[PDB]
Amino acid sequence: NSFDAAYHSLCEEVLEIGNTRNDRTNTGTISKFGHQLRFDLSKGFPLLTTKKVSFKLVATELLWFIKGDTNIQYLLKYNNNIWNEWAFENYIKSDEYNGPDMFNEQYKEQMKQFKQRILEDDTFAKQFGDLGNVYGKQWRDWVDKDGNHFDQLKTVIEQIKHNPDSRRHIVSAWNPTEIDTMALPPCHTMFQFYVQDGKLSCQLYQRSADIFLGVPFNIASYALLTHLIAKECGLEVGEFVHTFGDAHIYSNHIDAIQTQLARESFNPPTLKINSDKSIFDINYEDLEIVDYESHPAIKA
Amino acid sequence: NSFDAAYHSLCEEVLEIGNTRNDRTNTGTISKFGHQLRFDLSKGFPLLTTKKVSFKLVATELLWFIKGDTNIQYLLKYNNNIWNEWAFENYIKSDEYNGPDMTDFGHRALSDPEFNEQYKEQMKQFKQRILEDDTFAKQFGDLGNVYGKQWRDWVDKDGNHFDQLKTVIEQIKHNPDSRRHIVSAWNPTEIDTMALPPCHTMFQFYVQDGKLSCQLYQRSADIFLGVPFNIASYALLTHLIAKECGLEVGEFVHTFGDAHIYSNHIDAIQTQLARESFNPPTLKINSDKSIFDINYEDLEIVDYESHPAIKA
Ligand SMILES: O=c1ccn([C@H]2C[C@H](O)[C@@H](COP(=O)(O)O)O2)c(=O)[nH]1
Ligand SMILES: O=c1ccn([C@H]2C[C@H](O)[C@@H](COP(=O)(O)O)O2)c(=O)[nH]1
Repeated sequence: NSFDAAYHSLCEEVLEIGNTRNDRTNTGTISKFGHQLRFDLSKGFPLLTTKKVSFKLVATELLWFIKGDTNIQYLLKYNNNIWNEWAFENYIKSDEYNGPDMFNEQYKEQMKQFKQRILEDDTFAKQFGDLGNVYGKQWRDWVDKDGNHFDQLKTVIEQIKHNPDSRRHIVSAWNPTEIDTMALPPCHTMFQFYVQDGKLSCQLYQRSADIFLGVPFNIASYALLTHLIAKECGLEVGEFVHTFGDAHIYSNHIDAIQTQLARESFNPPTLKINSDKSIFDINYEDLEIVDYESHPAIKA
Repeated sequence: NSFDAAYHSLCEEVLEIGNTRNDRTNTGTISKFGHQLRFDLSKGFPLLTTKKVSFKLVATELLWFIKGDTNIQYLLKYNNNIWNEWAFENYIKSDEYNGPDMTDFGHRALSDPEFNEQYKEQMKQFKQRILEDDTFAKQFGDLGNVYGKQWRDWVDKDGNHFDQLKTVIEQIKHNPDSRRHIVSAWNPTEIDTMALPPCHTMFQFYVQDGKLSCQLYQRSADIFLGVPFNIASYALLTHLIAKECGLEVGEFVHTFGDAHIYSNHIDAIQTQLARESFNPPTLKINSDKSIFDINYEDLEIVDYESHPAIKA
């Protein structure tokens, strides 16, 4: 299938022509700079079949960004943990955390009890569960000097609806004045929407991509985004175009990738949004992945 | 050659599978959305050869951007007229313009060939006076609608300034391997008011093996008029930073959102596509100064042979 094939190409290319380099994580990567993939969303939803990718995690995180929630309770409600450490690293400093300094036994335990309290205590949730360092902010809430809030996402839905032909369907997630502070500054620096023959397309620019762990996930995020915008502007879906800067496979992943590349695909699933509510009122329950079949998951 | 080949393919592809659409200017284009071109800078410097491109215009614009000069007197010394319209318009509104009402000209200059004589006549003096009277230049040479602003001077809520260019040059020096070498021109809080929202929304540097690469995301591209110029800016920009950072050049990677040939350029493209290439030129930079202190004189393009210019 074309989606898997696209990604298999990228994997293959990086293995063949990539350059061996050190990285900030001291893991080492084999890497290529600049690369472009395409995905026809008319051929279904591009959730990889040669390795399980979790629609729940992807859809939950993305709706979490688009709702402009910065509070990890919503994520925990669905058992999405992705952003747990980021918030834990705040909990551990304060006049609340009364456990060991932040062995693998203890942390693992201590993560649990934290998670516990964010769910069960509402007001402890508001307390620590609200990290603010995310995409969800950059999209819906960007500040100018004079304290005005801009909302890139609303604006582009209105400009797509009433001036489709424009070439300024841009959403940036890169604030130059917020980088040096940033926990982990964005990998998805900005994206662009395009409209032709009633079809919407999206190109993303990812400055930095972990091919084994991140791409598959992100591909799914940006495919789902398109679909959402598309539906909200009453359009059909076109392509997602995925542009990379540093596309890298970590050295601890070569085998994991090798195993993957030796697997044959299944047909891709399809996606249903079962509602006519504004996509900012859309809940995870309103999304449906039909006949998703994948080979099981691979491990680091 | 590989550079012309790359540019040709783009045209070639757009012409074939691009889609008829209407645009903001009501000119109509044929457009593809999503494309990526590479240019190996070790092979030479990518001034197109199937059509003459003015290194002078390219380099003087770029040096002007990166130096943070807001004043077009500089541009005019090199016969760079890229920004002469905005400047005439302000002037001819001011009360110390004592020539004929040049009110909303252009449509009106094409229209009326007695006026066009007065128009060309007045532009010639404005231009001459910008060059000859520094006073007059200070007071009428000076804009704000610029890429250099965002590269060099991005201000936050509290009035701290962030100079991206200089920050990445440092970060390249101290942390080549970082995947965070980013310079952005897209300030969403300002997009709704400004004259011409940047087409070059952002770019990224990369270091491998003593070599600096650069990828440009261009959200919009006039394949015919702008791209040949744009290729050479970013190529020059790759050299300049590589030199400030004590590195050699690798590749220019060029990504596009809306790559379009405007409807009235098909004719021009067709002629160009029919021509054959010369070996590309090379770029020497003849100075050991900071790139912010470097002058157009210090640049040298060597062995540029190309077919004649075209226009539309
Ligand atoms: O959505 C994401 C987020 C992160 N990463 C990867 C890219 C890098 O491996 C790492 C971020 O590190 P820097 O590029 O910031 O060093 O995580 C992704 O691939 N996708
Ligand atoms: O460096 C540049 C500057 C402008 N343009 C072209 C692209 C568009 O045709 C037009 C900009 O108009 P919008 O893309 O904003 O509609 O100018 C370029 O190709 N390159």
